[PDB]
Amino acid sequence: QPYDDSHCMERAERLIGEIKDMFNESGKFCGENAFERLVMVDKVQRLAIDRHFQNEIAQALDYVYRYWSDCSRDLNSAALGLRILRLNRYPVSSDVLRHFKGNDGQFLCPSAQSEEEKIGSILNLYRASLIAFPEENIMDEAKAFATTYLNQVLQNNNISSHLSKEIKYNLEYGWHTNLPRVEARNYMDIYGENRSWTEMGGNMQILNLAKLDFNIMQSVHRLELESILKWWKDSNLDKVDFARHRHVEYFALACAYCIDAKYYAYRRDFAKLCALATIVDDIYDTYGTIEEIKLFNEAVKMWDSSLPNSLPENIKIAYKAFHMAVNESAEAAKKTQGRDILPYARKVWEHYLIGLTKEAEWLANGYIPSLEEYLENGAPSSGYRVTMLQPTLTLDALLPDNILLEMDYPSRFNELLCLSLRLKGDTRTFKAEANRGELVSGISCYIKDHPGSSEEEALDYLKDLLQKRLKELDQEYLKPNNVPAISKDHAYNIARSYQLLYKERDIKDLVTQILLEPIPL
Repeated sequence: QPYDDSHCMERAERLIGEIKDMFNESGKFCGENAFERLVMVDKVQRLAIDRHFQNEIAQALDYVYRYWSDCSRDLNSAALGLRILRLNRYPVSSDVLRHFKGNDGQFLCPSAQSEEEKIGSILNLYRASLIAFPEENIMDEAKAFATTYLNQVLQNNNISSHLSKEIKYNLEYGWHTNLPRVEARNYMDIYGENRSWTEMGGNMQILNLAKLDFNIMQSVHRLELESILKWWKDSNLDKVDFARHRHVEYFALACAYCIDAKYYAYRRDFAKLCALATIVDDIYDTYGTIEEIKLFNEAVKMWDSSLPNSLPENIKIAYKAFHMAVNESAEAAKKTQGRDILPYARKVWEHYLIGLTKEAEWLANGYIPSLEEYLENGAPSSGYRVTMLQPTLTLDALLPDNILLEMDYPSRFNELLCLSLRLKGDTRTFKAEANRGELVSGISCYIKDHPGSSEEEALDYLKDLLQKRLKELDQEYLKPNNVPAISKDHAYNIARSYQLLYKERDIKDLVTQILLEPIPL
């Protein structure tokens, strides 16, 4: 070969083998070691190295599932198993937690447990409650109780430094405003600074593989970021007065869950298509008059390679970049998907523009829709779907058209994915431009439906509706069907990356963590 494997990577591949032997020495140990096999899954999953151990993990989780009563003996293993089995699509019930709710809605830990072990149990209780399905009250009560308990634990400063870093990370990021490698980065420090944890047999090999894998794959992403920066110069987008370097942020977002080197097209196309979606949303919402938005829709209906030369320089080259990007994305998708997907692709992009046009009509005509109408059109106008479809199609997973309908529009899955983007955006208290100063908005449509409602009552409703819709989204996402799980996982992690992105808008910190700063070894 012209390039031999780096020494970091050889070390990592060795550790992968030693850790597989750890799974298989766990499975070869007879007797219900169910909790010991679940704890190993936990470690490799929090550290976002689970892709190297998918067989070992499925075996261990099948064991954990088969002896699920033997493994819910106390609050901590009940919660730890509830979260991991549910996220890995096993059909477990949150009922197992009602067994630990006594009077006044406290949750009980084994009394033989030390104060750090009780916080361990309440931490897993907190983390389990975050993946709630609709109409599971115990999740709401578990979250309520564990938030209070963990906050009081911090207000007492009689806590080790690593346990405190774990409580604050878990309370700050939760689940929906979070991604796999963001958790991994935090747990590398949380585990690493725990002497008793790093001394347990095999734990230092897991932490070391985690650090090696973060760094090895970060240098691939960083090599790939160079093609994105080249495209931004070549596409001439760097001349568009109304486009930020958001393309690096989006690339970083994709890298925090789409990790493998083979998936370079997913990360690139997510970065490009999501940057161009923003630029389009700016052409339609602010710049561009009614005339030019019409010619844009026209060019996209016909799929012209360019615009009419008489149009502004800003928009004419925004269009050309868009046209080239959608084409190249569709091409890579043809490579894996085994079929021509540019027809399908283009129709997705028209539905996005249809949605953006409708909102500019509303603004043009002084029209204030109802919330039901606003959220119905606000799904395609959120832009969610155009940033997810084409990149997901470039993944090695085959999605025939009659499978794609279960994941894309018009499925309940895509609708809830779009709604999360839309509602999170419409509940933002700290967007610089502010939403109080726009005619059509989730806030002002709730107030047309409820005359006399303040902007406060409205915002509370939309925040709580976002919570209801995310529980439906989690249930839909984790519901068995014919879609390959890796496709659903990427679509779902696009939605989380927007929740995260809005939370951090500190966004320079995210890109640095994921892309530019390696973790000390």
